[PDB]
Amino acid sequence: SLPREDTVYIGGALWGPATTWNLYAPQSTWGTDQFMYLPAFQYDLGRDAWIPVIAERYEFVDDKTLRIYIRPEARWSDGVPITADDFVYALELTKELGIGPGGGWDTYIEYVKAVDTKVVEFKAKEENLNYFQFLSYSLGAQPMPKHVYERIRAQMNIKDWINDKPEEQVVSGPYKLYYYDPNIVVYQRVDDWWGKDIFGLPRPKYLAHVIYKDNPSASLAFERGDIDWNGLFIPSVWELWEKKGLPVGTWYKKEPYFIPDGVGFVYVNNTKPGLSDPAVRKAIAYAIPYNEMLKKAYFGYGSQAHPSMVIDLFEPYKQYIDYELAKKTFGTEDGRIPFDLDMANKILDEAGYKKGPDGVRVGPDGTKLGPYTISVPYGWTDWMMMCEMIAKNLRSIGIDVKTEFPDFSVWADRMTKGTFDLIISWSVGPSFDHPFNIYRFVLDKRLSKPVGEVTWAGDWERYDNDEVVELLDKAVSTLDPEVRKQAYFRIQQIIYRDMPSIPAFYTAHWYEYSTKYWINWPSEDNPAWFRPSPWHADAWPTLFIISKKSDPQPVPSWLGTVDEGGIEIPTAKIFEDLQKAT
Ligand SMILES: OC[C@H]1O[C@@H](O[C@H]2[C@H](O)[C@@H](O)[C@H](O[C@H]3[C@H](O)[C@@H](O)[C@H](O[C@H]4[C@H](O)[C@@H](O)[C@H](O[C@H]5[C@H](O)[C@@H](O)[C@H](O)O[C@@H]5CO)O[C@@H]4CO)O[C@@H]3CO)O[C@@H]2CO)[C@H](O)[C@@H](O)[C@@H]1O
Repeated sequence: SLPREDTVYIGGALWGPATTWNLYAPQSTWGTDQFMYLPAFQYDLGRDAWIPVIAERYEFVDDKTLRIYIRPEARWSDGVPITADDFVYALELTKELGIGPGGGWDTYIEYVKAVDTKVVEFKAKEENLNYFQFLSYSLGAQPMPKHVYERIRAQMNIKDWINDKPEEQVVSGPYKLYYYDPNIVVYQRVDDWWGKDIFGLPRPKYLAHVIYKDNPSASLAFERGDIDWNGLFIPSVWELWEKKGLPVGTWYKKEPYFIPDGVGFVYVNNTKPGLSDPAVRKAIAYAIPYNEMLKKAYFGYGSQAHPSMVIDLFEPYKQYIDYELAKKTFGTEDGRIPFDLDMANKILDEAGYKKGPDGVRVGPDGTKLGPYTISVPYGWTDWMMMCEMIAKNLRSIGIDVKTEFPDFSVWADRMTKGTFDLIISWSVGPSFDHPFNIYRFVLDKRLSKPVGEVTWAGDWERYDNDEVVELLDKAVSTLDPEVRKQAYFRIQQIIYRDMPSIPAFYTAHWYEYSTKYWINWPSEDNPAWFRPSPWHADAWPTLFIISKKSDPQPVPSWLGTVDEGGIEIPTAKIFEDLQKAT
């Protein structure tokens, strides 16, 4: 049905059935955030700069008051101008519903206000001034169509709205839904997209994602040429081009093949009996076979995470790690947690957990350490294998854990609602505000929700610590890096004490491409965009960079900093402007 040469087929981004195209619903479908609803500015991790997208510029009124100027051209796909009211609406709705884009904004932002039709004003909250969050929530603000949502709300509960009618869909991005069924989701380019003159059009007319059940089936499709843009775990991926002579590639031609995405955690639900004990969580950390599982299950595609949660793959981040503390605590050369069952057993012994007749430990208050599950989505074979290795080792120390692999949608439900025991899941990655971003996402009770209520905003494990809140509130009250560092250092002490959840490995930014129909994919040799994975929040520029093999097009002129000839604003410039405005 779809013209092959005008379609990008995608793998590894959509797992389980389509759900909704509504960012205020408990679940939405891959492609909704990525391609349908764009931000004011798009952060460019690769260049540490910001693309003015829906916004054309900003101006600091003072260091705590930021105006964002919406492009005159920015217009919803139904013809209605994108206006400041749309920005206010999106954030106020998220606050009202307790779910939706920009969760947590009202903690660090005093107000968002429409000061003119095309001018939004954001004011930082002074009591707990945080310059990083001020910038994140403002520059990265996503508008949502007020005139559409107020309509839906008169008809039904917004949380129940599916938004699955292609003709009726109102979007700010260059794609909208075209067709879906239990086996596929397809998006079609919006040819009269508001951004067509400033950004050009993305090259593919259709984005199609067949819903594969597992990694092997998606891999089989990729090998035969039926997937152009892949975000999959693939065993021995180099064999695809080395041995099988396929026209496929990755970011790196050599080991490790993938750039890093962020931090993969073993999340441990703090609300569960047994798992609520810091001692038990610490024992679990020592029982994970880091090296062996990353070699065998993960094919060396990523390495062990530092327990500080800081991504030490990047030199500039190391200054934020208290290495002496980590080394002292864990007894290793760099402060990484060793795989040490003797230690895991000792920790449990000293916390008064004694093995019963069935070999499962029982605490002093009579709490048995099990039964528990460790769970990841069905078909995610690398994580599944990890889970088996972890579960076996936990069983050996007297924590009764068995693996369970439900459909993605069910897994996500249990994760977001905090009804899981153990899971492997993602967190956040490198960014201008790292590692504040990861402490905020993983440790901040303010982003969590009660057990039974969905949160995608953070703290799935329902960790609850008020000192961490205080530290986050003061960490960026000034831009002095020492203030930041000292807060991070104390947070690290708290992490090692409480083991709220376990940073385990640096997740791979899964990204493979076929050059059969589509060329000029980003890579080490063509590093045009540093977040090209099809599931990544920030993937969209990839679609403007590639072109048809039979109709090659030039590099987008807007990529690059202003000084280089593009339109991107370096982060340093934004901070300069902020400081100027004091
Ligand atoms: O290796 C195992 C397995 O991987 C399958 O590829 C996985 C990959 O491993 C995961 O890392 C990748 O995780 C990304 C998710 O796909 C994506 O949905 C999640 O998008 C974030 C987004 O970054 C964030 O901005 C969005 O914040 C909003 C919150 O949702 C709201 O709660 C809050 O209120 O408002 C903000 C908006 O301001 O949240 C979403 C959801 O977390 O980003 C993840 C990390 O990049 O997922 C891939 C699967 O799709 C691979 O396919 C298998 O082959 C392999 O076995």
